[PDB]
Parts: sequence; structure tokens; C-alpha cells
Amino acid sequence: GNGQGRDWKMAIKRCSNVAVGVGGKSKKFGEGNFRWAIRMANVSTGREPGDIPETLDQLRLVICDLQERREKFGSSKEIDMAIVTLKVFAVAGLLNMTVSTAAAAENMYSQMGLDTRPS
Repeated sequence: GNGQGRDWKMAIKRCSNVAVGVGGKSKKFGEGNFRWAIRMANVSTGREPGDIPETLDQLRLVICDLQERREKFGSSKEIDMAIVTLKVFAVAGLLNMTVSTAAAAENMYSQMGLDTRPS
């Protein structure tokens, strides 16, 4: 629960290069995107609104719970945006791995087996 730390800002800064669209013909991820995605995920999964994931493991738990909810209740433009936004924050932010688009981050998140729930 700390979206004010300097490590948090560096994570967002890394994700500033990532595009929401599949090409160079789109927007760039902003800090508002991630705060919205995290908050929307916390409320949906019985977490406190302002709970900020510190480690990668914490974020994966949120993503797993959110994807599970999408599997049970259904998909939508909002919940898909939230899930992919967290995955971008996971790959390009915490792991610091260069991805061009959100689709690339989504693809890297799966290949590295991050979809699997930790223990």
C-alpha cells in the first residue's frame, strides 16, 4: 500500500515507453492507467482499494485472482484492460524488460509462466 515510493515511480517511468495499442499508432501508458488498474483489481478481489503490490509475487496473486474472476463472471473491455495493464507493470515495470506494446507484455507474461500461481 504505497504508490508514492521512488521505486514505484521508476516502475511507472519504465512503462512510459509501452504502448496500449499494437503499433506505433497509439497512446502510451500513464500513471493513471496503473493506479486505475490496481484499484479496480483490489476492489474486485476483496482487497483494500489502495493496496499497492510490492514484489512480483504479490502482483501475480492479484492478476491470478482477477483472471479467475474473469473466468467465472465473464470478460469485458474494462477487466481486460485492467489485467493487461498489470501484466505490463509486471514485465516492463518490476522485471524491467523492454516491450513495445501491451500485447508484447501479455505474451511475455505467459511465456515466462507468470500466469501460474506462486506458493
